[PDB]
Amino acid sequence: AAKDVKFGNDARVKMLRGVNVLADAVKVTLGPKGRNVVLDKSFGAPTITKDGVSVAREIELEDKFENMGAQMVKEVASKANDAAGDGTTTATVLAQAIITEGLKAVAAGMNPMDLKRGIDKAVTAAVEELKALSVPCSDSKAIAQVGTISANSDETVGKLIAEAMDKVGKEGVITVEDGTGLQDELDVVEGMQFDRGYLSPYFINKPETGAVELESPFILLADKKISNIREMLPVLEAVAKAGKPLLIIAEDVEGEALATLVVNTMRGIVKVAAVKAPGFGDRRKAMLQDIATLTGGTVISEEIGMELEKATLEDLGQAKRVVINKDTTTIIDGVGEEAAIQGRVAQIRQQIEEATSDYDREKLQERVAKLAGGVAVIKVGAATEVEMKEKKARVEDALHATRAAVEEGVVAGGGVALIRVASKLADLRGQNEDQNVGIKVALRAMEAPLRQIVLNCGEEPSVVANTVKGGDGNYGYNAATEEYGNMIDMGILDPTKVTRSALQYAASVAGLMITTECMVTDLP
Amino acid sequence: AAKDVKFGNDARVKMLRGVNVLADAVKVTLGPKGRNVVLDKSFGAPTITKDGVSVAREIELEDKFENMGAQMVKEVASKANDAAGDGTTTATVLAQAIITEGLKAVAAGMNPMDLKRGIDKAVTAAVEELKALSVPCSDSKAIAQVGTISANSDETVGKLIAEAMDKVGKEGVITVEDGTGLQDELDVVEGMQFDRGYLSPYFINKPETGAVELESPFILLADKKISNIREMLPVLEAVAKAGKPLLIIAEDVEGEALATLVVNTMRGIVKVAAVKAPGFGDRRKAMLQDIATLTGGTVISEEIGMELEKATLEDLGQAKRVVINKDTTTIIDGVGEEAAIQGRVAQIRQQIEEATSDYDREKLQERVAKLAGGVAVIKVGAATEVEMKEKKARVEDALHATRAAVEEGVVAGGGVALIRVASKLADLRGQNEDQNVGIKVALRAMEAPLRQIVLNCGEEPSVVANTVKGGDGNYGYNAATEEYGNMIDMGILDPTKVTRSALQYAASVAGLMITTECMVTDLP
Amino acid sequence: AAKDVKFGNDARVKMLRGVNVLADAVKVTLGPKGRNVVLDKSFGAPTITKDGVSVAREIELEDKFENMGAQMVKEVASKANDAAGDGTTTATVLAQAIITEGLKAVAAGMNPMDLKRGIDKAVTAAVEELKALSVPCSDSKAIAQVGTISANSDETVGKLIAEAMDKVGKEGVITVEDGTGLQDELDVVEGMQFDRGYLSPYFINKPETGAVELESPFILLADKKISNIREMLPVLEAVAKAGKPLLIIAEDVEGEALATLVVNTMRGIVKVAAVKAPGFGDRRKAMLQDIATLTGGTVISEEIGMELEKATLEDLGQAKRVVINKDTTTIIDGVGEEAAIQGRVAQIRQQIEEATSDYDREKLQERVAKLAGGVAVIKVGAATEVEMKEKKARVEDALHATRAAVEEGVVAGGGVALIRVASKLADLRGQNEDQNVGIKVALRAMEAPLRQIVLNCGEEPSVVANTVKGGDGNYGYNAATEEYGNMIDMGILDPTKVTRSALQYAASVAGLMITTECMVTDLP
Ligand SMILES: Nc1ncnc2c1ncn2[C@@H]1O[C@H](COP(=O)(O)OP(=O)(O)O)[C@@H](O)[C@H]1O
Ligand SMILES: Nc1ncnc2c1ncn2[C@@H]1O[C@H](COP(=O)(O)OP(=O)(O)O)[C@@H](O)[C@H]1O
Ligand SMILES: Nc1ncnc2c1ncn2[C@@H]1O[C@H](COP(=O)(O)OP(=O)(O)O)[C@@H](O)[C@H]1O
Ligand code: BEF
Ligand code: BEF
Ligand code: BEF
Ligand SMILES: [K+]
Ligand SMILES: [K+]
Ligand SMILES: [K+]
Ligand SMILES: [Mg+2]
Ligand SMILES: [Mg+2]
Ligand SMILES: [Mg+2]
Repeated sequence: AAKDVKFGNDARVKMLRGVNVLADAVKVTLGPKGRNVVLDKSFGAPTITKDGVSVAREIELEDKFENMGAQMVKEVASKANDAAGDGTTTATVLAQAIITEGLKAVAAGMNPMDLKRGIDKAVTAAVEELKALSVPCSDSKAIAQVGTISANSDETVGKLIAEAMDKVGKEGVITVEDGTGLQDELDVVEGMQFDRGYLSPYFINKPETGAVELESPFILLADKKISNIREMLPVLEAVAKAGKPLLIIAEDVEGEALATLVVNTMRGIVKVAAVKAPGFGDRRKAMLQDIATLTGGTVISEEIGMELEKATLEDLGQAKRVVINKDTTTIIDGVGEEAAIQGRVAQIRQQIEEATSDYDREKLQERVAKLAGGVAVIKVGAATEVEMKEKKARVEDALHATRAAVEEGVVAGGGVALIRVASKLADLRGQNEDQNVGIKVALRAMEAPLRQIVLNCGEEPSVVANTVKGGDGNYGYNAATEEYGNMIDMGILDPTKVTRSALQYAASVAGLMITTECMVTDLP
Repeated sequence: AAKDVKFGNDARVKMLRGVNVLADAVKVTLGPKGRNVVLDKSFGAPTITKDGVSVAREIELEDKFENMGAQMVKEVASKANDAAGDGTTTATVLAQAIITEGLKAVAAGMNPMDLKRGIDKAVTAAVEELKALSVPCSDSKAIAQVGTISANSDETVGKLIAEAMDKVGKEGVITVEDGTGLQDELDVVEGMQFDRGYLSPYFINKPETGAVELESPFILLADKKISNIREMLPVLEAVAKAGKPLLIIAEDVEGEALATLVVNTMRGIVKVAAVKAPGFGDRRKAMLQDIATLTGGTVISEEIGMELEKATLEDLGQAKRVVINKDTTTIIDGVGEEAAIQGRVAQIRQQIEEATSDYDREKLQERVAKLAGGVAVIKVGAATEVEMKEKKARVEDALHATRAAVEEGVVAGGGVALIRVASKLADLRGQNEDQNVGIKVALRAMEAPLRQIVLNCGEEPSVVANTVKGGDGNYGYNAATEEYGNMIDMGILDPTKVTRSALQYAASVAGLMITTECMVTDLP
Repeated sequence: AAKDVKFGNDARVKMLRGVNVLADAVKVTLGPKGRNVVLDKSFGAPTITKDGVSVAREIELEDKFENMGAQMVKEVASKANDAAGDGTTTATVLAQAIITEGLKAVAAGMNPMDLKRGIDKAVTAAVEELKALSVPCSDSKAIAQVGTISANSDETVGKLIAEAMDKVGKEGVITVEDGTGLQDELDVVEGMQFDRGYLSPYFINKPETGAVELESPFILLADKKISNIREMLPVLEAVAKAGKPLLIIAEDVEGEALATLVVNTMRGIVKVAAVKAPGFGDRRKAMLQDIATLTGGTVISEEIGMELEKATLEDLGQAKRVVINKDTTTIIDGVGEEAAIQGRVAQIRQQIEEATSDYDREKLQERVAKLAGGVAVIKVGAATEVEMKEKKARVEDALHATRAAVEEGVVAGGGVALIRVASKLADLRGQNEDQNVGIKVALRAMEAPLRQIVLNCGEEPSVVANTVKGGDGNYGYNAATEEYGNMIDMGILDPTKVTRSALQYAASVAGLMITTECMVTDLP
């Protein structure tokens, strides 16, 4: 199709206009005194959000060159959300500041590539300084502070997240889902549990709770389909001689076998419960092997070279309790040696180290948690649906921030750490004068987040910026209280990883955006 | 698609305009002197309604920012209708008042988040005060008063609902359906009845009434499809030896078996009637087990491990009377031990405590009522169809309000209880001045429902408001007679749950709406 | 459909306008101080590129005659990219210069065909001069310099490419793919490796690394689907007698055979691994024969006249080590006589000499590299996706330029070699005055690339051009440092093939475009 071509300063002006539109929409949500943005939805009611990436993903402009600018700058927030899960608004603010200063430098006659090289050098030095400035975050009080700050200063969210992270451990998994009441609740499950219930309600022996309960059972792990009871007679006779319950986990069990088992259950010969194997395909085999290692049994598969009729008691696993209901089966205190379990989790860790997509990493981490740690679920409580969505977003942000802080440490919040780094980088020089101008551009842009935080509070950004720059260490400005003090003492903590990622992504996109000379897009 | 972005006060003004349009449409229907709204229908005649949620669901605006405001405020009425079934107009009025006062406070330079926090604190305190202010509603006179008030002061509706609730009991179910005459009628069914008639008109032994009547029969409950008569010969012979009728409840019965049964019926060997089992799938099995527990019999199923030919007299249930017609089968005075029925209803209650959707809860409640309570149907009478729909809506509103009042108690009506609570909360303070302003905003908005009720009557809302505030206790204004007096003595009662829910939902939505700074929507 | 027809000067003016639009878009990216062009994408974010052909392929104009001019001049860049992979911007600049000067000559009253003949003669003489002016490029320092220059002066890219070329050899293959980190990495694989993993995870004997490792195995190469183990019994017995592992490469292996093999593996009877044969169709057979020649075995096929049951130890290949994992199989140090390997690579070389499409040529090259050389992969590191794409394009350009420089030598860069050639051709004369004017047009156009390079730097092209023309040899202008000196000493090298190809293609298109008199296109 026919194209429209713009050259030089006209193209740069249109690009800056689009960048400014997107950044102005995003930046009103930054800090403890930021506000919400209402986003229209074609299907349903509008959503009200304080998240930078959610606002950024909805912005599209009528003018095509301004739209090109906005689409270019949207990638900063997208990448920050993908990487750290937090700090998208800060990244957008940094990108806009760099783009504006660099365009000013280009309009005065500077070489764009040298400016880009200077910006890259300054950002590398800043990343080194941030790494040197970090402190470990291991105590639960610091984790609670990080979660509170990341959830727009909500103490309950931070306390709940700290409790969940303490209970579940280091190898566990925490997820957030919608609740039903008005208060947040935490449900932590220890051991192995999968979303499979009994295949027949007649297996229930405790009708008061509507659940199947078995004490010290046998576990028959079959990686096959059981349809004819003839394959099951020998082991059934053996367990009847033993006199303890049996739990059969199979891919599926047919009607004749169900009828035989429910007949044998209530008649008193044997106590039997049957459920379906979790997962589909190779992952189902992996979960079956995990259960076998946990309970100390062996999976009966055709592909390995054994048949069901030849099974013995040694092949069956064992546990201490089994609780089954309509939806979930939990194995409690399965007898297994720590050597095999540790080997299995080490294998799954090595598998995690060689996987690409995040979904597969999440599934493997869930498996590791089921083997070694625990699983926690946080149910968010709210009166309405818009409130529920907003609070769920805040809780997820706090969860991501706590993970990042635990893995990489914390720095002073409120934009203070970036200012300290920029002050520490005041002697850095490049190869020529344009590279020095680029370094100065990056150092100036490093003060934008604090200025925006103060501007959102209704104060004067230049005065607060000068007062903070006059200090040293963790001295900073509390925007919620409007007071100066030690950032660490008042609990305004930022994870180091979030700050570093925001800086790197913003610089990477803005450096390329500065070097533009021509624009090609479709005609209106 | 391309987006339109508005910032700050322009966005807030447009949102307030949309909110005002929706609230102005809704509020004309509030109180004893509210009026009706005609809603156009694409398929058919227009509907005339006084319901707040019905009006709110139909409002959509041409301007997109005002439409976002209206769509946001619609959720209050939707949530109130879902929760209590009544009090949607009051919730909409409260939400509009909070939004207006909060936008005024924001325009003067207050921090929206602190205003929202103050509003939340005031609403929590108000909920506590309302709980402390409630009184029990157990007598039938108070229930009749509540039903009369909720049906727009219709004494016949309240009296009918009180009679139905007294006859049916605590565990029963009352439904409202269209009638045929000009008068409302109440039909109560005691015992077990399901919507299945006889499978052959030749079973009729009393052609005067066109129905099958059996005195002290046997009940054969088979969870299977009967096609060949050979399965049924032994029990038929045994019943013929016994000499009293038999009722066969099965999934279905084939033509050969029907022919054999109708041949044996009039020839005098045995008295037999056959009907289909109610329900489809698991619920059919649940109802079969319920009938088995009620009549003291056993269900003949293959999946449990028994066959029909091996049935004896023990497996057959017993009753005192069975009446069957074209459409319904009723079992009167089934012979069962109270322990089994109480256990079964306890199991179904525990199942109700673990259900999510309202349909499943309603079905379980109907089953519990069939086991223990009764079932009532109210047929509404009206000359035309618009009148029919209007009166049916009013009766449903009264039914929901009586349920809420029975479960949680009643307070003074006419907006008096909210005024008393706001007076009790006059000393509440927050953390800073913006939170105090938010508390004051909530307390001021708590007087809106009475002001709107009086304004609809054509009186002066400020004078009545001051006079009511000068009183104490249940002193209030009777808008129907234009007099002052004790609200409780005059029968103007509001359920506590409706008032509390309206307050909570209105606050939850309005607090978020106050904190908006930017709006993003599609271009016109 | 109806046509629009233009004659003479109007048509030539419109065509020149379209040429100028495309060339102005392209030329802003030329040289060390060129800038980037943002190209809009219908599906996704815009791409930022410094490549001439990428910009040229996106240009289409609303006016149909100008569009005809642009479409005509786009073929120069397309052909240069197809031929050398580099030098598209230089070719576009040369074509525009020739077109402009030739149109000026035509407008003064000269015969276009004689001008075209003079241009052709000058270009032939220039190609001869460039061939005489080239010097060999064999040392790694010169290759690194060429790669650095072609990657827009990135020393790391040039060093990495030189290392890869040294490690892999002359007959190897180097590819560029997306990385995951922020730094470029090089992975070189020696021997034969194909993208096939094991057919069963139970073959694994080293669970620590999750891989199958076999020391001094036998290799069974069969172009057949194995389903029944009965065909495989004799060779399995024989290798069990031998006592060394066996690797089975087949088209596919059925489930019964997998079960038998996995049962025999862990039981200590024999050590067996099985994978699928790489490729589909004739190429699969070629790869099987290549593996057979490498390992010294024979392929079992029905089409040659042998059966699997009759196989012996002589038919089985041998190797030193075999490593198999989820995705790749690697045969390390297969025992084979160099005579057969050399014959096979000579056969594939002769096949390469008689193939048309680039896909077949590159596949044959990969096969030759697997037989004799190595395979290297360069993973590009970048923070974002736009940066990733830009850097990947630069690395690919450097790779193509290094290949061209190795095969045909290098000349002075910066547009100096063309100027020297034009100076050497100052005595060339044609048959008549129009041909002399055409020769002068070509000689004048040969100075355009340096002028554009200097203009992009913000300097004065005429002054630099005169200063360079006043010199001799490799004297030139360094546009990065704004200094004069020896082109070769400061490492500004251009491959001879790229320069010659750009000149030839630009002349070929521009000569035809000069001779236009009438234009026929569709009505608007
Ligand atoms: N009380 C406070 N005083 C000063 N700065 C704060 C305070 N609370 C939070 N901040 C700062 O505000 C920022 C919060 O940004 P936020 O709105 O979450 O956007 P994002 O995290 O996506 O950049 C953090 O960098 C934090 O350092
Ligand atoms: N006679 C009366 N005098 C004063 N207030 C009344 C009288 N009758 C009803 N009301 C009040 O009017 C309100 C009923 O409003 P209604 O139109 O049913 O809307 P909603 O959907 O909010 O229930 C109740 O809060 C009740 O207290
Ligand atoms: N430092 C330098 N000084 C002068 N000329 C240079 C320098 N670096 C590169 N060049 C010249 O710039 C040209 C590179 O142009 P480029 O943008 O790659 O377009 P093309 O597609 O024609 O290769 C080469 O011909 C090279 O001779
Ligand atoms: F808006 Be940021 F991601 F907290
Ligand atoms: F109009 Be409300 F629901 F009584
Ligand atoms: F733009 Be050229 F192909 F380096
Ligand atoms: K934000
Ligand atoms: K109403
Ligand atoms: K270029
Ligand atoms: Mg955040
Ligand atoms: Mg009502
Ligand atoms: Mg190049």
